[PDB]
Amino acid sequence: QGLVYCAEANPVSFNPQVTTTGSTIDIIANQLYDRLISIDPVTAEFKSELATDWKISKDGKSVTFTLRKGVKFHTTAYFTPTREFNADDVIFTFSRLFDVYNPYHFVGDANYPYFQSVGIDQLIRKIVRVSDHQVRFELFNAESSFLANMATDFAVVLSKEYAMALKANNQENLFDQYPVGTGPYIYKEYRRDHLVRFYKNADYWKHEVALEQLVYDITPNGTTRIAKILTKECDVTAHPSSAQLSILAQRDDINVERETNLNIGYWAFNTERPPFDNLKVRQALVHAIDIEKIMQAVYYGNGLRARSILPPTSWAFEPQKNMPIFDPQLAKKLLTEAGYEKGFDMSIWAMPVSRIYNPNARKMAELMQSDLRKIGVNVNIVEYEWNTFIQRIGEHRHDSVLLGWAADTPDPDNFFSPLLSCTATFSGKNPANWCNPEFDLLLTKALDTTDLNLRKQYYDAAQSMIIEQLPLYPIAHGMRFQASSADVEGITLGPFGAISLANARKK
Repeated sequence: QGLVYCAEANPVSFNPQVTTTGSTIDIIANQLYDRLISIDPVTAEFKSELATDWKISKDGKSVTFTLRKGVKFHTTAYFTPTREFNADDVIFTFSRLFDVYNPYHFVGDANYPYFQSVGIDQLIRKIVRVSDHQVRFELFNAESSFLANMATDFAVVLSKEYAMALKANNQENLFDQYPVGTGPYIYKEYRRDHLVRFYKNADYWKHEVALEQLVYDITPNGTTRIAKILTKECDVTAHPSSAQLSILAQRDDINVERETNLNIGYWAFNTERPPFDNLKVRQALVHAIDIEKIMQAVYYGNGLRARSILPPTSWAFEPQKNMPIFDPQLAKKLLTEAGYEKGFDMSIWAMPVSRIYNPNARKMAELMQSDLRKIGVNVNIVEYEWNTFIQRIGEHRHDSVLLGWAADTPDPDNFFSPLLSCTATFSGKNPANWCNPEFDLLLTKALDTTDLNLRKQYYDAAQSMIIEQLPLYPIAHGMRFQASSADVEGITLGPFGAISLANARKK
């Protein structure tokens, strides 16, 4: 039998390297590929995947991975391996990111957003081929977040043989669209905006794959995904719409999982755009927002009010004594003295699809529209297709935007470096358009040591600065929901990272 997964958006690629969008990763990462290592969701220990062992040198500048033997790349319609996975694949996959000499470095858009955001460039010097199944990464500096970053869904292992084959034909452009991985499922078919079809990898190293067929039904409209699970057109529904959770909860033949998760939903300001470059203005706007009405109207009481950018389950979490309080008269008192008495107009960009950190950006933007009108700020709401939306936010076309982050790892740097750093900004991934080298220095020092007490000192200072400067305003942390037919089991959500159907089965 097969499984049909109702997906909230079209995948932007079949290579996880080129995106930080969860919608795409949820489709491709755990299904077609494996990483070197992963992070246990419960102990947070690193777990062997395609790497069997890993070692960090005394100085933190050399990391040796021992690699699994006997791992086969996919046989697909367009590729058949002549050898198994080895060190050459690791060196190719990862040198593609930092080595301008890698023939694939500039393929596609030449963007590797997660990696550029956390500064691969100033990190990886080379990867030595110590043997057929062992490599050693040489870093320019120690970074205590390094393995965490190597365990993200973006850090999958690719096929060098496939890549070198396509190159021979000058068909490099095909590499990222027609994927070859080592994962539990293999690429079969893709109808743009309509569907993706995968089939079971009979030669999968890790386990005997249960499902024969996996189809993703690309259905951006939230209520339609609900409708499709009800009619059993879909077996699993991504990001179920809050308004319909109660409907699903009553159905005997449907399960809805509800898990805690490291995420943040925020209101980001384009800090390079007047009047939003003015801290007093940013402060004025935040005080106008009825956060407690959002906690109910939007989050349906399922969310946790934000006390810092970090969710309270982050080990570095520290509640900020200076979080703004909802006070509309104070907001007015601040705009004038900014000194926007007649106030001004602004846009709030709102996500078109439900995310863990924000199940209804539209509803949230409408609530804020009402709130701000009252101090005299005239909000217009902007919304586009999810992937288009991300792109135009990366081009900083907005005044402000409702966005957030679903953590890829339980390493706190993951809430900072990929979001608010200068490198993040230069990669078009910082919704606040905020380059603050002073802030970044805190991040670097936190990465200069593995001592957790020291890291948290810097992370403490970082959380405080974000509240002081308000490049963005932490709003809430959501619960991670997923609906599925009671016929399904083995599906993994987790407190971080992308969805996995690696162990899914029916009946």
